[PDB]
Amino acid sequence: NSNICEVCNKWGRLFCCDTCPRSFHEHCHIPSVEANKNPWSCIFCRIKTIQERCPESQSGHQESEVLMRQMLPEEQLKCEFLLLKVYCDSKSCFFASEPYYNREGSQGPQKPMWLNKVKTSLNEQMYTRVEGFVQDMRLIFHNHKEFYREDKFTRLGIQVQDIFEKNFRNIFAIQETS
Ligand SMILES: [Zn+2]
Ligand SMILES: [Zn+2]
Ligand SMILES: [Zn+2]
Repeated sequence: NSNICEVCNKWGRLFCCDTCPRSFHEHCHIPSVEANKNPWSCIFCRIKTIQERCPESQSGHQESEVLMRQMLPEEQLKCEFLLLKVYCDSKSCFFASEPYYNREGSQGPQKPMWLNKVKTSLNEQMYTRVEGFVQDMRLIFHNHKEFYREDKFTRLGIQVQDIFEKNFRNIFAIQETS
């Protein structure tokens, strides 16, 4: 197995996947690395299994149909994985914890949102459809773009949204278009 966390790229107290060489800090993995379970298979492995059991799941889908899906176990897992792929980018640090807003010429968003809040919401089974998770994720970046206006820091929102959207299209097998 790797000697660094797959998500934050640091060493430390690492839990190793039994079916692939990745490793994780306990609370870097999503869901948090399970107490017992021998063998243990990481979320990467669990997602690859879904695909392998239903190869047709990789055919193109319309975003509108994906969003309306209820959060059954496989969709819960897919949203957990997509959230983890965003934490995998170091620029996620800016969006992880609860933000505050005091900038001359701007007013804070009406509905603040952040990664750790989305993480808690998934853990608590608060989303009933894929749409709820996706709307909170996109709200993170939209709030950022609106608040930072012409400051060049707006770009961090565009960058991390791009990581979210590429991973959304991959994980939920969105039909490719120009
Ligand atoms: Zn880590
Ligand atoms: Zn694995
Ligand atoms: Zn099948």
